[PDB]
Parts: sequence; structure tokens; C-alpha cells
Amino acid sequence: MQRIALSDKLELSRIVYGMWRIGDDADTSPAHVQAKIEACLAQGITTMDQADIYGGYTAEAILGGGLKAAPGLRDKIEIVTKCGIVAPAGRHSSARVKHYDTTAGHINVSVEASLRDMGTDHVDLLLIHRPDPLIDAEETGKALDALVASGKVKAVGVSNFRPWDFSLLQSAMSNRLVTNQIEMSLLATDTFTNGDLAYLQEKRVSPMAWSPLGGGSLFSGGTMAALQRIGKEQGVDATAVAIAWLLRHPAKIVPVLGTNNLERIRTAADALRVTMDRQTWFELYTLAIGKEVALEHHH
Amino acid sequence: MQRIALSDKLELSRIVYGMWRIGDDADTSPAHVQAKIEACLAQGITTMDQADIYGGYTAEAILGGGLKAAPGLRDKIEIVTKCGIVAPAGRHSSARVKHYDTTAGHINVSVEASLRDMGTDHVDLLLIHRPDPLIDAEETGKALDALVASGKVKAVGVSNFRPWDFSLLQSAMSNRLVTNQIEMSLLATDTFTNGDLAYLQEKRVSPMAWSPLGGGSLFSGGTMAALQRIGKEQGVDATAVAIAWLLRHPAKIVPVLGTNNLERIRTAADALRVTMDRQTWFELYTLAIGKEVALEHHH
Amino acid sequence: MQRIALSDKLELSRIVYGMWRIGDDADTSPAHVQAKIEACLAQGITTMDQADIYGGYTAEAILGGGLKAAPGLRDKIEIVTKCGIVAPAGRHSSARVKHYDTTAGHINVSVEASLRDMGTDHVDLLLIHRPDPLIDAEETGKALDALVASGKVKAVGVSNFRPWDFSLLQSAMSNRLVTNQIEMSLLATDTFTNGDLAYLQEKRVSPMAWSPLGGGSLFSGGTMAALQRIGKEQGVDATAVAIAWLLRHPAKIVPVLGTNNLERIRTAADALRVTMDRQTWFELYTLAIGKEVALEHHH
Repeated sequence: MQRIALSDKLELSRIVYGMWRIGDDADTSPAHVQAKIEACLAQGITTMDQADIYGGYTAEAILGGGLKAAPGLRDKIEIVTKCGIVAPAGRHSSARVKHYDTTAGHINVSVEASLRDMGTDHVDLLLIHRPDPLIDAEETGKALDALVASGKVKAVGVSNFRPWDFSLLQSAMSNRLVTNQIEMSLLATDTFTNGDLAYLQEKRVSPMAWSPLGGGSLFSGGTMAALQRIGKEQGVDATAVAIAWLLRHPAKIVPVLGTNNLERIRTAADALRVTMDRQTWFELYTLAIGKEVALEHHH
Repeated sequence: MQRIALSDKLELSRIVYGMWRIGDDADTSPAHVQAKIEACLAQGITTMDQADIYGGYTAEAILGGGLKAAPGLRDKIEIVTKCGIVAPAGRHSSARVKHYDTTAGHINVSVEASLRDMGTDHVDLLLIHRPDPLIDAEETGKALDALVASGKVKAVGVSNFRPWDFSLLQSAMSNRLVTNQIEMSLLATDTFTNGDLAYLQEKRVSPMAWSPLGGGSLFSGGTMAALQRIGKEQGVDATAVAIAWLLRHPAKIVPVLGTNNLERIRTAADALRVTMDRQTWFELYTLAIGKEVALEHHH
Repeated sequence: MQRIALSDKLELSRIVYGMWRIGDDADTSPAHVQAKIEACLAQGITTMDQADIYGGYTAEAILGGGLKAAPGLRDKIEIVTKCGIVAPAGRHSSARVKHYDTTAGHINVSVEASLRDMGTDHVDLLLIHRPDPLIDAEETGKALDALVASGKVKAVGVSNFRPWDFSLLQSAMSNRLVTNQIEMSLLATDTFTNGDLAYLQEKRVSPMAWSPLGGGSLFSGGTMAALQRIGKEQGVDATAVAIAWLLRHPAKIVPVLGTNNLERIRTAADALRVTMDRQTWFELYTLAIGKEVALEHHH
């Protein structure tokens, strides 16, 4: 599969496999985890997306069971992980309330646990998982810079940051943030006009798109009819067209697909087969927003 | 009429004549087009505002009929035109959907058609007509820079851009964008407090105000009574006061007036006769917003 | 009381005494004004917050009655004052409408009146009281710079500015704006996520928080029960906990407390006795917003 360079130091697969449901599968054995990773690799999807909090702080260890039992498998993938969200589950069950923690001490503890749980000495990309209204940017930026200098983390980014959050944390760091993982799909189009995507495009930062299929709501009329029509014109399913709509954007959006289904992994690359011309991009955008683009103001 | 320098390379009349309705007139003859331009020139209004899309891609050619039959008339005016909006009309009737196109190829084709249609070798100002959610800023900025270097376009700006759109496109260009054509009037006051006008004021960019009379809704109670009162105090009509309210702002707003009526052209300059002191500016602003300005927070 | 350096030139008390109600007290005698200032000084609160408009342009003169009758008292305090709001009261009663005035002439007249009314040759901090939709930033910034160079004003800031207002005025000034006085409390939490506080945090500018108790609405269920519980755990009242919630933020927020009650002045410093850990900060923030913080987007 085509590669995307987020920076001179980090290259992903153009589509990323989200592992947030890996702990929900009835099968969490090393063998089934390896099978899922091997199905991705068969399609050239090498990038796995994790977070400390997934599975109530167990999804990384479940991935680790796979990796620790298959020597050589970690060298074939990039691992994205995240920290900053503290819910009273698993190892954080002492917690009195759901909160964010962007402190140097917490980031280091979470990274040490990610490395322990997945059986590796480095993660390819670490994201601050949510913007913290209590962030000390100086402290957080120093911790993130030291994690890169150490080699434990190849690159750093953020998730769900607004442009002003991104700007504040980048002002406190020597290393450049290489991504912002944000909701983007035909059902979530605000970032295209509200400044979120423009900011990233001006900074030459690729976003990672979460819920790129619209979070299950798109498949459950006019939008779906057009996705199915284009798919049938190009020999792919409506799912591939909804991902290709993201891939078409010149901001170089990196979709994160989160299925436990080996047959949807088998077809995930079909999005790269879609030719999405400018007019088709607008047809889908207009059906999704439910109204025509603004025409001449003088009318 | 008083001149306004948008830059060292482009100077307009302080009021601009919008030609978006020129094709709606029952009379589209060269003679009637010349009459309208000559009525503007009689009031010192030298700047004409066009767009490729006006008249379903025919308004420029209708202006051209006037200019081509009156040698010397083009040298007396500045021409603003715009591109980026593609509706299925006239030469774009093959189009499947209403969309934006900011590609180098489309901008060049639209500019070549503007020059052909108006019978000139240059336009004074070219605007991207709407912010394109699919913009490639690098590509668009290269096309706009080459159009300036070529002499085909004296200066470039945008229309309906948010500050983040303006910032993204300017980051990709060597030439400075000299304006943003946005809605501003007593019925459209959001830009005064929402950051749109502050951004332009910090960049020392004059906006062009579209629908400066409120788009026909202002004339169709308290606001109109005050405009009529001030006009009767200063020997002008309520229309001149509504334009002078824009002219008073220190951001150096350039109103675009869009009438086919020779008698409203004859009086358009009366706005420059209005003395609009700070208190009068606030009286009108407060009547328009329908509530007092925020006073001391401690109360 | 702990000091806060807004800059190399200006240091306040970490809590500020707002004098906006000083004219509402039945007692406005010099003796009662001195008593209030002496109650603050007894708690290490040295910073007094004024504005030209307070008391309909009489509150400064009422403070002055106190200061002029107590030689040496002005040297013990810092004075913050503000201008820019013109209401038809007192010396501005000729005014036809409520408006803003950020002109050099008005700022100078207001500062000269603040110095005359309080009987001093300098103010520690001058704020533009409200963002003016008619601001000429070049003119206002020149007036503010000259006021600092003159020694009449030790430092300048703003009040109720949005980030774009702050950015515009700072672009026109040589001196750095040292604060933005904005609404911040458990009932006013928008600035924590909407970019207002992030902007100030990136610029290393401390905000001053007005209505830090929520403007009387907080004391008049779940939020109050938690403030009372934490206070009873730490030997202080719920008021001290609501102020400590602001003091905990790493942006170094400076609360402005506006009581005429000598017994609430006597206890105002109790906020500095509160230990507010990250989880407690989130518990209060969550009770105030009325919903959990956003958890993992993948769920």
C-alpha cells in the first residue's frame, strides 16, 4: 500500500488499522491477534492505532500477547499509541473521577506501560489523546521532547486538539507535532470549513481521521445511494468510496479503520482503487451537508 | 471621488459599482452598458466589480460589448473579477453539480475568458470567489503569483474567506492578497466582533463590503428612522447614511453598490458627504444589533 | 500574600480587591474607604481594581477621598483602572448614546481624571475596558505606549478582549499587554476550551478573572455540595474553594473579588490555604459543566 511520510522520521501506511475493539472480540488469544495483524499486512496496512485507555487499559497488553508470541512481527508494523485520559478502570481504578492527565510523570508512566504491554522498546507515534483544560504546556512539551530524544517515541502528535490547543503545545516544544487525530467523514464535515483542517493544511500537518465511516450511522439515503452508485461504477463497495472521499483531500488525511472483521480488513485497501474527481467530491460533500455550496453572493 | 490604495500597485474608487445585475437589465446593448459606466465616471466611481459566473457566465461579455464599442473607456476604469464557482450554466453547462474549482487550470481558463469577454489584456484585481473546502493552497497560490508576474492581473484577493482560509492561501503565495470581499452592512454586523474584520485590520487589508445596504431588507423601523433622520440633517438620503456607516470604519471598507438604476448611480457619491461621528456610528450599530453595547462587567 | 509578576515592571497580589461597589455603600466617607483598604492590606491584598465608569464616574473620586485623607496609603497599594466605556452619567451626561471610545484624546482625558480623582501621579495598570468595534489600533496603541513612556501608567492591558482583539491591539504597540480581564469561574468555563485562555497561555499572559464566584448565582446543588465538602475537609468555606479552583490553573489566573463586606475581605486569603489536586479540579469542572469530560473517541 502507498506510504505517507508524516515527517522525515515517521512514515505510515496511507490507511491505519484501529485496534480499539481488539479486547471486545470473544477471541483475544495471541493467535487471533496475529491473524488480524497478518490480514492488515496482506493489504499493506502496517500502521496499528492503540491507546493506553483502550479495553479499560488492557487492549495494548492483548496486542502484546500477539507480538510477544510472534518474534519479528513488531518490526513489520508502526505502532501509534495515546495517553492523557484517566478513567477509573484497570490499573487506574483508584481514580475518583474521569479526568485528563498531561503531567510529565503520567505521560512517562503511560509510555512505560505501553512499551511493557506490547513487548517493544519504542512506539512510532505518541498522541496526547484529548486537549486538557488544565494543561501546563511547558511541562508537557518538555516531557514529549525528552521522549523523542530518548528514542522511546519516534514522533509526537495530538488528538482532538483545536487549532489553539495545537498552537499552545507546539509553542512549548522543540519537536514538531506530526499529526492531529480528529473526527473526519461524510457525517463529520465541520473541520473542512471551521478552521480546524485549514490550520493543519497551513502547517503541512496530515490529520488522522477517526470514525471515517461516520461511526456506523452512514450505513444505517441520498448519500448512501451515491456511495453505492460510485462503488458499482468502479468495482468497489460503498465503504471504499466513503474512505476515498477522505483520501482525495489535499491535506493528506490518514483514515483509521476500526473493524474486528477479517473480511472488512481484506477489502480495506479498495479505497485506493477509487478515482474521486473534484465534481464527485462535491456531489458527496453536498449530499452529506444536505444543501448546495454557497454560490455567488450577488444574486 | 476619493481614491483608496489597496496596495502600492492597485488604487480603487472609495465606492465600487457592482455589475452583477447588468445581464438582468432588459437593455444589454453596448450603448446602455456605456451609459451605466459613464454615469459612474460622472460621480468618480471608476471601479467595476464583475465575476465569471455573473449572468450565468455572460455578464462579463455584456460589459465587453460596451467596452469593445467605446475605445478608451477601459483605460478610465479598474476591473475586479472573480473565479472559483462552477455552476451548470453557459459554458459550464456540462457540469454535473455546483462546485468550486481553485485549480491552476480552471483559474487560467476563467481569467483568459474574462480578458476575451471584456476585450482587455489585464484585470486590475482577481478574487477567489468562495473558500474551497478542497483547496490545494500550494497549487492555487502558484497560479495567482504567475498571473501577477505575467501582468494579466495587477493584484489578487479573495472573497467570503474566513481568517483561516485567508491565512492558508497567503502562506502559499509570494504576493500579498490585497482584499477580502465579504458581507458588511447594518444588517450584517458579525464581522465587527467575530474576528473576521479584526484579522483584516491587523493585516492592513481593506475589505470590500458586499450587500452594503443589507441586501434589500433594510428599506423594506428604528434603524430606518435614524438613517432617514441623519440623512435629512445632512441633505442626503438614508441610502447614503447606510454606506457612510461603512466608510466611517478605520479598516477602510470599500462598499460595492449593485444597482441598474441610473438615478441611484447619480447619487451614490452622497455617502462621502456624510459626517458620521463616533456616537452616531454607535447609535446606528446599536439600533441594528437591537441591544445596547456591553457596559461595565462589574454591575 | 503571595505576589504575581504580570511582567518585569508590574507585580500584583495573587488576589485583587474589586472596588466597583465602593460607591454603593451607604458609607462613602474617607474613613470607611480607608477601613476597606486596611482590611485588604491585613490579608496581603495590595491590588485595588477600579474603572473610570464605576459609580457612574464617581467610584475613583470616592477611593481618592480615602487616599487623599491618609498620606502614605497609596504607596502600599497597586491601582488598576480602565477606560473606553462612555455612558451618559456624571461628567459624560452630555453623551447621546452608550458607546466605546478608544481615541487617544479620550484615553488621556480618562487617565488624567483617574489621577486627579485618586490623588496620585501614576496608576500601576490601565486596561481598555471593552473591545471597541470602531477601534483604530494604530491610534490607541500609540496613546498606550506614550502613557507608559510618560510614567503615568506602569503597564497596560485589556478587558473582555477576544484573542483577535488582543492580537490586533498588540500588533500596533511596542509595549506588551500584561493581562486580559475576562469572566472566569465555575459558572463561566467557556474560556478553558474555546481558545480564549489557550491564547493567553501561549503568550504567557496572566488573565484577571472577573465574577470569580459566578456573579452571585453559584451560592443561590451538586457544585455547591462539593465546594462545601472540600472546604470542610480543609477548614475553609465554599467561597475559598471556588477561588482556589481558579488559582490552580497553570495560566496563573488573578481573581478579582468585589465585596463591600469587611468579613468576606477578612477571609479572602483562605483560597490560598486550599490544596486543589488535578482530580479535585476535574470533579468541580465536571459538576459545573454538568457532564463528564469527553473520553476515548473510539468507543
